[PDB]
Amino acid sequence: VNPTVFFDIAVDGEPLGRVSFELFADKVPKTAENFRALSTGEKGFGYKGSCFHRIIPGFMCQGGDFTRHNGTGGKSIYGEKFEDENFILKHTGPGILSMANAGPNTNGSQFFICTAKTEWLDGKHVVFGKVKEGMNIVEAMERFGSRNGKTSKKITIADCGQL
Repeated sequence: VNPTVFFDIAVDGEPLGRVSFELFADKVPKTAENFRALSTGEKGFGYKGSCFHRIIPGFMCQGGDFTRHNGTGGKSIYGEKFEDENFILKHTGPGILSMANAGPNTNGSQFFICTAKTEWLDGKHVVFGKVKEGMNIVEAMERFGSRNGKTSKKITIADCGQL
């Protein structure tokens, strides 16, 4: 009964594969709903066509800036920002989905998928989902990243929605 959403990933326009996510609406319903709605586009804006602007192998993939495509933008379905809902869930290993932010209570649309255990983020970033299928596609995404985060090819969300 937790929702599952998918991203279809492309590399320089060429399909790579699909990664689906379980969203923990039972624990962080407000945060889960923001990501779900941005994935379906039902409010008139969202993730479809946006890029992953920062990929650091052995750490994480960051995306969700659909307004400036570079980490400075994005917005939530609740307004420009919203609060840290809770910190019940921890960054326990690869596949964790967690909100990017710029201080307390500044969640927007940007998120990251962890590709490592990142315990130092506990209590500072809201964990709200996990990769359910296609972790191999995330691992293939990593290979286009670099130490400073710049990607060698353009990694986009070609399609997305709810399963």
